[PDB]
Amino acid sequence: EGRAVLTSKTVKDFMLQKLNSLDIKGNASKDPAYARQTCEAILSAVYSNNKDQCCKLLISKGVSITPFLKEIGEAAQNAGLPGEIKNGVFTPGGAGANPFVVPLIASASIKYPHMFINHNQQVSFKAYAEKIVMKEVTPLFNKGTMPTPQQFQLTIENIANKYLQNAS
Repeated sequence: EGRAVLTSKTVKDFMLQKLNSLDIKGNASKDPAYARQTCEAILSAVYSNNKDQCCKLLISKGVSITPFLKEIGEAAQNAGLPGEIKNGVFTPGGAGANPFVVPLIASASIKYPHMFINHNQQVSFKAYAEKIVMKEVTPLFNKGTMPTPQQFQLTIENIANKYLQNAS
């Protein structure tokens, strides 16, 4: 939106405008690498968010997310983003912190010092930021055989949620 208050989703709003004006697909249209590197890394973001979200509470139980990472690596293998594997475990190739949210959040970290001041706010900012791109990134998952962010996130979350509970 546009206003001298931008409250109720401020960055989220500017992040939303960026999200739309970032034209994740538009870049995928001009950049056949962008379309492919940010098509697997988006779901690799959920993959990592899964290892971030699941491991977050898991580091509290003293569990082992590696076996869970093995599961998101499945989705990360079946989704089309492979490239790493170890003791009976696999890791997705382009697995980072969301190539769409990185600069999206980088701009908002540069733009919104106030909202990004807290060490956990810019980290949480990218969490709902990888959720909006799913409205812009989903179309890159239309060409080929890629899973949707929500279909893949749930299947991933399903392993985060599986390791999430575990007696607790």
